[PDB]
This record gives sequence, structure tokens and C-alpha cells, in this order.
Amino acid sequence: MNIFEMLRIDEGLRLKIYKDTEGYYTIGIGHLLTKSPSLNAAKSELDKAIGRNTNGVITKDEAEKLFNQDVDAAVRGILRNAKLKPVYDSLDAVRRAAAINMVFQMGETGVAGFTNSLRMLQQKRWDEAAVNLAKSRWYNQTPNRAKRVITTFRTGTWDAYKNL
Ligand SMILES: [Cl-]
Repeated sequence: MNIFEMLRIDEGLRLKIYKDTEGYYTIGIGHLLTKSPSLNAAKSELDKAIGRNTNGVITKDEAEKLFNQDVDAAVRGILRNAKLKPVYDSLDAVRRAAAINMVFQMGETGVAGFTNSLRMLQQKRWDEAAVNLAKSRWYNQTPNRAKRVITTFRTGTWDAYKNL
């Protein structure tokens, strides 16, 4: 297991524009197009992202290209953020994947708001962080996904993603 397989499990793959769990226009492997409620806005963003007149449909190769760029962007956002870098740097490789997952889903600013949970992660208080992380809009809105990520922070293993 690695970060790409993990997110592919959590986001799926759809080759036509769809709405994500919050109602926003999305494509591929969780690539957010726009928060605007206009489908025309979303098709404009898609065509700009891909570089061609797509008419709301992309290929599997195009989806995996956006995915590679989004994973790279999530990692670089972590390493540039002063609140996130020291936590990431303190973690083992499996738990680092959990941190990238959260940044991919909710963005760098959103994760840096989990101030208490980040401190507990840095101190390697795993059971305590896991409790604090579940006291969140994130957990109540997407509880199966949040459970898998939290389990990964708590155990440092991939057990939540095996079987799936
Ligand atoms: Cl969920």
C-alpha cells in the first residue's frame, strides 16, 4: 500500500463531472473543479486543467495526470506550511500518508486548524489524537473515510485499507 492506492480507495475514479460529498463539481480521483454551482463554470475549469475542449469527459490517463499533480501539490503544501511541516517531519512513513490524505481532502488551511490534534501527533500520543480527531465536522460528515485515516494515525499500519 502507498499514498496513491490509499487515495484511490478513498476518492474513487469517475471520468465524467460529478458532485462530491459536499455538492461541489469534481472529476477524476477527487479533483475539485469549482465551488461554484454553475456546471458551465465547472466545464471551463476542466478544460483549462486538461488543455483541450473536453465537454465534461476525460480519459483515465488524464485523470491520473491530475491525480499525480494533486498528490505532489499536497506534499509541497505540507512542507511549506509552518504549522504542518514539523508534524510531518516527526512522523513515520505510514502516518505521513494519513497526513497527506487529510490535506488532499480538506486542504492545507483546513488541516492546520486541527491545532490540538497536531500537537498530540507530534508528541506521539496516538490514542489521544485519534479521539481528538473524531471531534470534528470531518468525522461526522464523512465517517467511514475519517475512521480509516484515524485508524492509520492510531496504529501506524495499513490495516484499515486491507480487505478493501
Ligand atoms: Cl465516508
